[PDB]
Amino acid sequence: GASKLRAVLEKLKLSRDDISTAAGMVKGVVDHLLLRLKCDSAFRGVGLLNTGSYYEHVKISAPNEFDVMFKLEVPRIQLEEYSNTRAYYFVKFKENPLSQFLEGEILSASKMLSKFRKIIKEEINDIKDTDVIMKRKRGGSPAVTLLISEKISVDITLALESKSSWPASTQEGLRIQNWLSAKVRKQLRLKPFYLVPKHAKQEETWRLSFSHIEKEILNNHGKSKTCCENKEEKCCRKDCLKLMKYLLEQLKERFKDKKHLDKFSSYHVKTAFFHVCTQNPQDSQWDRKDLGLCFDNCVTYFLQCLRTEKLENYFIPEFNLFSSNLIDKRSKEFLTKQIEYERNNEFPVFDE
Ligand SMILES: [Zn+2]
Repeated sequence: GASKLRAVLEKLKLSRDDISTAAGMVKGVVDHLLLRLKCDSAFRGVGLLNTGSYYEHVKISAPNEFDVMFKLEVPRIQLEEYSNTRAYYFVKFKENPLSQFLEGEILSASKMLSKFRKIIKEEINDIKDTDVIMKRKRGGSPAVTLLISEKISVDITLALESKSSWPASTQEGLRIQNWLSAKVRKQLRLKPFYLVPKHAKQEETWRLSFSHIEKEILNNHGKSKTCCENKEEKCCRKDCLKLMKYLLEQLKERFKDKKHLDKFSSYHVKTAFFHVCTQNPQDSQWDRKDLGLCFDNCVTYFLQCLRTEKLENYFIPEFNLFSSNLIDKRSKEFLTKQIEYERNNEFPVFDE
């Protein structure tokens, strides 16, 4: 019930101070690293892009794991879609500071990746108890991992910043008109977009990223401009997204040996949550006193995506995150059985 869920949220608060304290450490090493690249290197126009769970105020676990994005302003970019993927692109340019990594017209992800990796190893040795370590490449993003005081892992993604208007594959995405309004949609789509190096599954492809927009929505999320700015307009949208993330995290924990749920990530949960916000656009559909109902809305929609094997990227609707090419049918059916069981029994995974 809604009291069991409120107890989970209270338990998650006990971890607030360790996450924020660790975020202070990350920021200290990141600003130091950033000012070496910024001063003099092949990545001079670099800048910090403050995105990810922590900056969205929905990081509720893993105080030793942070994702950080560096952005790189580039001269005007021309894109070329990789086959019919809708999310993966080759980068071209319409005498620029990236000429080093070009191969003909195409900007080489793996070459730029490789210099970035080396340039940071070189500047890291000069930084107090911080090292570079290699996790699974995952297509090139995260591009490099830092280990701060040999305790905190910081995954750092290099992202190109394009101030051009969004690619065609986003035209029907970001369907926030009935929720956040058409005015907000136009305003958000005048913002830049980002490209992160990412194998599409041998190629030099990049994938669109809209983390800065996901942060904007999450921190300005009501139909009312004053949603969550006073006690009469405290909604439970964020509490539901935190509970969805914690649900998945706790389920993955119960399979740490075989790791059957390894392919599922909080990005999947976050994408499904944005679709529910679109489907339930009124702030009264997220009254704090209806927490148990809104959480059920989030869980059944997430079950529906697993059963239909369809979870469309919130910005690129033809990019299906749950297609069998990415997540096999068997993993989705296994996660469906667990979540179904938990939903029908008032979430015994949350019992103390
Ligand atoms: Zn709110």
